[PDB]
Amino acid sequence: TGYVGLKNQGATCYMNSLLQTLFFTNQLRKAVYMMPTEGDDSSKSVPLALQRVFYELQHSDKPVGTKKLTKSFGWETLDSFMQHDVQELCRVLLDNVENKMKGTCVEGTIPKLFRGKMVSYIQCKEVDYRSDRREDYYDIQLSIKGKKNIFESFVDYVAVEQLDGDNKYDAGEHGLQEAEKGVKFLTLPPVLHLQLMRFMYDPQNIKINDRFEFPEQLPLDEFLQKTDPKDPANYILHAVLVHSGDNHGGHYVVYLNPKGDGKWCKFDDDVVSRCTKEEAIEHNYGTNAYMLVYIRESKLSEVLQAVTDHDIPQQLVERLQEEKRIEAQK
Ligand SMILES: O=C([C@@H]1CCCC[C@H]1c1ccccc1)N1CCC(O)(Cn2cnc3ccccc3c2=O)CC1
Repeated sequence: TGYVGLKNQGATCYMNSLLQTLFFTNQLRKAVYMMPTEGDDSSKSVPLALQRVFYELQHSDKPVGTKKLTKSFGWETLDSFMQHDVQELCRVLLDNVENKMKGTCVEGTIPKLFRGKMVSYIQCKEVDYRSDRREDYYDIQLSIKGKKNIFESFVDYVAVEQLDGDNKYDAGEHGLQEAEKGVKFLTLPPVLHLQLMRFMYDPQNIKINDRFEFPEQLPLDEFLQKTDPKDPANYILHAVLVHSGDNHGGHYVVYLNPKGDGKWCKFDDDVVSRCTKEEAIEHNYGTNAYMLVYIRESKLSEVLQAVTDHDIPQQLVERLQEEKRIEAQK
């Protein structure tokens, strides 16, 4: 494959999986390399740690470690990974980066890549009164219980909810009305991070293992309030984050097609291997997926830009090799 894996150094669960995904987000990798981090602390800085891991993954011929990372962002209790979830670990990661790339030539790259626009609204039935509001999203959680494929989920996500009596809406000025409450998409970011909800709550959490399908190609113009010609919302599956187990244990993996070309690889901790399209997609409908990444067709070449070794500044490169030199002593 040419690509190197991450070391299994404890119960990082999904962290490794996620990291590989961010690594193969090339415009994110480049931008991360451009962060001003010569003044930062070797073990306490998050942004420096993510540089180290990315550099290491690009150059090392030996599985890469991640202890300085987990130390940087301070998840170190016996279950701080078991009890958090991926959107969380992501946010911790991308907000430290968002904010470091600020008054920099690469400022705004995170929003550029991940931010989308929602409009959420309530609307009174009998009496006339409307409440519309814009929200920014960096990821989307989709339900699965009673859903066969992603299309159903999207149709369910934008579905209107009813606010019938006993649960009517406080129009305040206009009293208690029955109301239709819904959400609509204005825009979808270059990179779609969709999470599946396979962990529920307290009927009596439980990992749902119910069959749930998803395509290599995902068309989303129906869900946009306004399509445009000349940039449709057509999306190319890039990565499939997988887990096999229950609410007590399991094993986490990610299937990736890094160059978006449809040549897939499985990343099992320290063991990358080629694999079929079938093993990455269809074989994880339910050993099932819990998060998917899509990139917009029109954006692929700009998101998966080639990354030379010259793209790392030398001040960085010097620094890291130094840290390797010291940390080579018995
Ligand atoms: O590793 C685990 C847990 C760790 C403890 C044991 C179960 C394990 C798990 C859970 C669901 C699927 C696969 C593995 N993960 C990673 C993936 C996810 O984070 C996906 N997600 C993400 N967001 C949600 C938001 C609302 C409702 C449900 C979910 C949900 O299931 C859940 C937790």
